[PDB]
Amino acid sequence: ADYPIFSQRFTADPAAVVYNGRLYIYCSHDSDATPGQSTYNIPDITCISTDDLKNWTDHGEVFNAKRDSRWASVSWAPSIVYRNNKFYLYYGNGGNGIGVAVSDSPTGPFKDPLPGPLVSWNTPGVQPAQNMWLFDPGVFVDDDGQAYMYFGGNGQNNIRVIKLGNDMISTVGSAMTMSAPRFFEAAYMHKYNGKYYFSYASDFSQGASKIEYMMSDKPTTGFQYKGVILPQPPDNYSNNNHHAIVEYKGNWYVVYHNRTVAKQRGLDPVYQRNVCIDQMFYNADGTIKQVVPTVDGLK
Ligand SMILES: [Ca+2]
Repeated sequence: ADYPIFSQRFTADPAAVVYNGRLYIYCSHDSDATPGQSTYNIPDITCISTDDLKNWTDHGEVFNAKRDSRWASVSWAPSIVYRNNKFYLYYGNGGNGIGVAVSDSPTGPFKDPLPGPLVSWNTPGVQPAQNMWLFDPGVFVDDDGQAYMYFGGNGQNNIRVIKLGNDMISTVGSAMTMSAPRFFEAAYMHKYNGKYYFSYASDFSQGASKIEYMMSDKPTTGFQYKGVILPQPPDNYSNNNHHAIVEYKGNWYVVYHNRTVAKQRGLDPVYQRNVCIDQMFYNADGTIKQVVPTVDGLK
C-alpha cells in the first residue's frame, strides 16, 4: 500500500463511510496556497474511495458551498452518513452555521436543500456560549433510530449535541451541552459493543493537539475520559489534528491528516494537508489502544 495515499490535491479533516463494499473518505479540500493566505481556503469537499485499501479512486470535489448551497460560502470538516438510501454530508460554513447537503450517490452531486443553516447561533440550546466555534459536525445514528449531531469548538464546555429528524435535514428539540477535557474541535461519535465513544481534537494547552476520547453507556451524558487515540502524526508541524473512526470489512481504522505531501514538496504546510489512514485496535475492556502512525503503507 502507498504512503501518502492521495496527493493530487490537498485534503484535511476526513470523514468516512462504507457503501457497497467500498470505503469512501470525504475531506476538506485545502485549496492550493495563495499569496497572502492567512486562514483556511476550503470551498469544497473532496471524495476518494477504495475497495481494497490499495487503489484509491479520486472522485473529485463532490460538494462546493457556493455552487451547491443557497447560503454558505465554505465547507469545512465534513461529516458523512448513509441513511434512507441517501448520503448526507454535513459541513461547517466557517463558523457561520452548519449545513447539510444530500445526494443519492456517494459521489454527488451533493446539494443543500435548505434556505439557511441546519444549525445556527440561533438554534435553541446553543447559546449561551462564550468563545464557541459553531462548526465541525459529527453525526451519528443510534440503534433506536435517533440521529444526533455533535458540534462545537474552543473549550471544555463548548460541545453541543442536537437530535436530527429521521429525514436528516431537520433538527428536533434543543441542543444540549457536553463537556470534555481540553476540547478544541473535531467532535466525533461512534458506538461499539454497547459503548459510546466521544472522540475529539484537544487544545494546545499541554502540548500539541491530540485525538482524545471519552466513553459512556449513554449518547449525550455519562462520559468519562479514557486517553489518547492519536498523537501528533509525523510531518505535522505541531499543527491541527482531525480524525474519523470507521469499521471496514471487520477491522477498524482512524482516518486523519498530516502535512507530508507539503513537506516533501517544500511547500507551506499550514493549510496544505493530506489525508492518512491507520489501523485501530480495541483493548479487551473496550478502551482504544493508541494508534501507531505508519509511513510505509497499511500492512
Ligand atoms: Ca470531523
